[PDB]
Amino acid sequence: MEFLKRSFAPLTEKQWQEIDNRAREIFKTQLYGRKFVDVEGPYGWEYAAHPLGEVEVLSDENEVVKWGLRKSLPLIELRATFTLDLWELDNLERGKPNVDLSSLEETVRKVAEFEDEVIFRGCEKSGVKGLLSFEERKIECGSTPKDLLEAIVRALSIFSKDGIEGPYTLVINTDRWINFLKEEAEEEPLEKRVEECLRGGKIITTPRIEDALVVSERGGDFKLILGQDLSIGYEDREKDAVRLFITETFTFQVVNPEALILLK
Amino acid sequence: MEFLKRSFAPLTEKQWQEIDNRAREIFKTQLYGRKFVDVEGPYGWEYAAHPLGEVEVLSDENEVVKWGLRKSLPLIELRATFTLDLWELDNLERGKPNVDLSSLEETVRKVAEFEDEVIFRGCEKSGVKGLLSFEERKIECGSTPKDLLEAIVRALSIFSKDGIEGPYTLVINTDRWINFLKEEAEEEPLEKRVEECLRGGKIITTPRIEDALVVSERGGDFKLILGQDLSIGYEDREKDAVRLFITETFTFQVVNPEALILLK
Amino acid sequence: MEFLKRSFAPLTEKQWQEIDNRAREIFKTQLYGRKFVDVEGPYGWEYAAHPLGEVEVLSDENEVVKWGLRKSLPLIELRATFTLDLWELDNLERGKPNVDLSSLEETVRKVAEFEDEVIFRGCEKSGVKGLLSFEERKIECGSTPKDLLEAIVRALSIFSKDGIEGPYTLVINTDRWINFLKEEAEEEPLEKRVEECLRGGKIITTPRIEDALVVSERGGDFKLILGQDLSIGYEDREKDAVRLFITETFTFQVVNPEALILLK
Ligand SMILES: Cc1cc2nc3c(=O)[nH]c(=O)nc-3n(C[C@H](O)[C@H](O)[C@H](O)CO)c2cc1C
Ligand SMILES: Cc1cc2nc3c(=O)[nH]c(=O)nc-3n(C[C@H](O)[C@H](O)[C@H](O)CO)c2cc1C
Ligand SMILES: Cc1cc2nc3c(=O)[nH]c(=O)nc-3n(C[C@H](O)[C@H](O)[C@H](O)CO)c2cc1C
Repeated sequence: MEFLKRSFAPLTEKQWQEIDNRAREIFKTQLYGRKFVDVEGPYGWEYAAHPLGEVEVLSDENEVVKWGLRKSLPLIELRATFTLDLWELDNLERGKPNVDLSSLEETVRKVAEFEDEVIFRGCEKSGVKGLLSFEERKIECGSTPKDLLEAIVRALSIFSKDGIEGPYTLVINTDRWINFLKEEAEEEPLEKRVEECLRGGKIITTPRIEDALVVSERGGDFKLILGQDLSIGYEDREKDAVRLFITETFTFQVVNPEALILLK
Repeated sequence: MEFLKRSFAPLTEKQWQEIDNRAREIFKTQLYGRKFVDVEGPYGWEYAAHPLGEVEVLSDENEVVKWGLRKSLPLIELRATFTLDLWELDNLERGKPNVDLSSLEETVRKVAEFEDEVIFRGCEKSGVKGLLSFEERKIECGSTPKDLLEAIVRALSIFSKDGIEGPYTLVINTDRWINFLKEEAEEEPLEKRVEECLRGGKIITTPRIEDALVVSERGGDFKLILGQDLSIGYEDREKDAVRLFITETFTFQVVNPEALILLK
Repeated sequence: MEFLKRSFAPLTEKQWQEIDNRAREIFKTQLYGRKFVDVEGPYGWEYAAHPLGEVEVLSDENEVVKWGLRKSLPLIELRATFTLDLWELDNLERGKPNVDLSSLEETVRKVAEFEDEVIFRGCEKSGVKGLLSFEERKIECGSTPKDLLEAIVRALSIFSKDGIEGPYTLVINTDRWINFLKEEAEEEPLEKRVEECLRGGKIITTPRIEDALVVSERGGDFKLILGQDLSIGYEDREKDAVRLFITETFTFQVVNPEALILLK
């Protein structure tokens, strides 16, 4: 990846390695949608559009020759910059085991939020439709713990009326999960009963949404298309510090809307 | 270890062996912090200081040549003495299976308390900071059994917002644990639910502290540095008895303060 | 030595080589104490302290457990900077045999003076004691040439009363040596008689001190401890020039005060 001008910065190999590790650790836990969507492999730094498979007609009816144009989806590219101090970084050679890296962490969290927003709610300038837009698959629920089990039992019938099958997963909000744990008039652990009502599924808690949803996980319904993964490069020097950046290129699509149900 | 003048005392091999075994047994159960800290290997009887990796400037701004001094941590050495009676020790050769060794046991307990005090609360003359000093990672709790589960669930989110992961452990006071067992309005064993709320963690009870704390156990955050381990040597003879001693050399350090949380 | 960022400066190999040679030449003649002290080998860029071998007690007398701290000496680190012009340096490629390098020479002389000052007179903030501090080994002398021979003959007896032996060396001030040469009422070369009064010793003249001293040279009494030797590195660029620096890390110690005598 020579377009990242890494050999022109005044650092050493050990000073690059720790910067890589610290960012990898946080990304792994803070990316949420990659826990249950599919990923299509990288194409390269030159890929530009993804085809849809249709034609739009632009001529009259009395013509002898008729014509139209093909359709596609364009990709999104992003960039974000930060700065670091040099004397502090140079204590690693004298033997300090812990150095200060707060700006990197704040920038990483901002990028993760931006990425999750598009998957959950979509983008209008690009023509992307998000998971919460499909408003004809919503069913009601209740407050007491048994209403959750009743709702799950009712949802599996709607799943089975079509041909949909496979492992099932629940995605829920953390405050509501805490309230469900707090309010237990019946004496039985909630997690065991919930995991048994699904045929051995699993539960994911997150602060991104407000209510709950249920999805199927056989494979092939939600896809994320990548051109280049997340990377770090070099920009310039500011007489006491250095300036660096983060970048990426992607798009998203939903194929079969039959594998998703919304609660409340 | 020739600096321990063991060959000049009037004893036999069997009389040395039982003295070693009795002390090993008690140390194993009474040292508490070694259950969850890391240990860096021995360096020797001549090691004196551990480096930190910084410079302190001591000159003016208009100088042509500028200079400073490096920084480090000094080690601690201790010694404690006791006495034993000779006719009583000589019945082992006639065939007695149980002899009287109470002074050794009392001294061992005193040494163990001194060692744990520095880890939990620090030393000021040497420049050591202890686990209870970090006062910006404390959260509130309650009296009823369900408040404990709520607090644990809230703590794991703070852990996951950073990159911290791994097995988790709870350290609690024994009287409070007994009260929690006694007050069970809900009908379910507390230990199973507590061990399941953590993803398969464990619980440690101790009389050293007053409240509870939660720690991560991936490895590399709390370290104890040793020069020489615990040993026994010979001093002199007092016309009816013998005099012996115990000694050691050590220091302690905390690297990443992100893996620790304090309750109440 | 990657902590010296030499690969990021805009120079060539020939332009580095001559800069190295010119500094080596001057250091060799201008470092004076290395002519008669001992040198302990390099340890590295991370070494921080040198042990002394003692304990200081900090507890009371009625305690059951007693403790103290170990002792050591900290190292000294220095840094000094200068600047050079680029068009002038570029004539070496066209074929000029002599280029202008005056700033480097002035800086080198300043560093040499700073180094010799600590050996001859010590430093108070660090706890170093210098050769002229030991004030109980001083004997009187005279002005005429024969008084020097009388003083040397008297000094060798004090040396032999202890067990000290080996080659002997004289260190003297240059103006006083010139006056001794000028005032020769007796007709015999002074150097031959002086070198014969010692059992084949040698003479060193220097502008650092005021009076003379006599030392033994069997080996093992005065030691200089080094972490990193003298080196050159790169800092930045100033739109017409480049900026560079010099650095080092050391300490000094006197072991046996019986091998030294002071005159007048
Ligand atoms: C003893 C000393 C050591 C220094 N070490 C470094 C260093 O490792 N990295 C750095 O960027 N600046 C360092 N500086 C600051 C840098 O040299 C400063 O900008 C001027 O060059 C000091 O004259 C150091 C300054 C001093 C006095
Ligand atoms: C029968 C007898 C056996 C003894 N055995 C021992 C012994 O094994 N070890 C010991 O320290 N003293 C022993 N003593 C005490 C010791 O001998 C005492 O100080 C005097 O030497 C007794 O005259 C013994 C005394 C007696 C009378
Ligand atoms: C004929 C000529 C040769 C030059 N050669 C050099 C050179 O070798 N190194 C340098 O630093 N500047 C050199 N300069 C100066 C440098 O080019 C100047 O800053 C401007 O670029 C001149 O337009 C040269 C200028 C001239 C006119």
